[PDB]
Amino acid sequence: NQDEEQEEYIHDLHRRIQPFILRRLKKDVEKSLPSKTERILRVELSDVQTEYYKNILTKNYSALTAGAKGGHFSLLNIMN
DNA sequence: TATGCCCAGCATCGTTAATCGATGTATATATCTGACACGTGCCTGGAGACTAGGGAGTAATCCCCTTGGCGGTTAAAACGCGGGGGACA
Repeated sequence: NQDEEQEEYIHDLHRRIQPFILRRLKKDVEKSLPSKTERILRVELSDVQTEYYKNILTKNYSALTAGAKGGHFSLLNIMN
């Protein structure tokens, strides 16, 4: 928490938490097992996509088509 | 003397014209009532003007409450089948 008490803080947290804790990496049985890997994907927007990336953040053509439902999903659509 | 013949005589029918009166239609006049606008008079309940103060506006922060997402059971909704008893004539 505190910037300069943090050492004081983990002096209390590291010494106490460990017992009832176990931290151990794979570095085991993974030597046989074939390798792990992950790739990201940058996909840019489409045609009908912007329409509903742009119009949805307002109630322009989101209210023209399915306007009755617009109301409940309006926040649903925003950040979730 | 009785019976056909001459000379009036009012009522029968119809038609013309003047007259009192009823009906229909204007036409300018004298009431009837029902006013709505104005001036008469007066009251003050509003308008007009100024003040003083505290409500309410707004802005800045907080933190609680409302919405959300998710997944497990476990009751509830859903369905149908069947036949009885209430609706309806």
